[PDB]
Amino acid sequence: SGAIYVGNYRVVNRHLATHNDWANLVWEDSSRDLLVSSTTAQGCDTIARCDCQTGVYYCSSRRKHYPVSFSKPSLIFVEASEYYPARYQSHLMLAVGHSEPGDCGGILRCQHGVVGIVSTGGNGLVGFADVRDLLWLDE
Ligand SMILES: NC(=O)[C@H]1CCCN(C(=O)[C@@H]2CCNc3[nH]ncc32)C1
Ligand SMILES: [Zn+2]
Repeated sequence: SGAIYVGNYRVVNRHLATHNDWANLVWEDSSRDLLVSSTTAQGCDTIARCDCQTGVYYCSSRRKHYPVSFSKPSLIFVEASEYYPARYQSHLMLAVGHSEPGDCGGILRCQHGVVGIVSTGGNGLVGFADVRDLLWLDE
């Protein structure tokens, strides 16, 4: 679990969105595994606006942060799960690292701010849904 709170928005993995998230829906994209809902309380996370390929992510299944090198956002094949059929997930970045189901939502950060959130795992890889292209999150 985990979310990004920036301005009047809450960013979460679409497969983990709640009833309240869907009742206050702003934007969702099944191909990216992202959903943004509106909030009443103001958020203070900073979104990175960059092309960094190194950062640190929080891994809840180890209660640790790990430094990683990660790929640029791209369409990557993701195995079928109970939430989606087998498909290409877009705007996904992979790194070598630990990620098990409950790790989704863990933030990936570089020196400039929030880069994205954990969205996939398995086979010793961790995939992060990028949020750096969502320029409207700040306006
Ligand atoms: N974005 C998606 O389609 C994800 C939907 C939930 C299931 N997915 C996974 O990869 C999980 C997530 C955490 N890591 C992990 N390690 N082994 C399996 C898994 C795919
Ligand atoms: Zn950066």
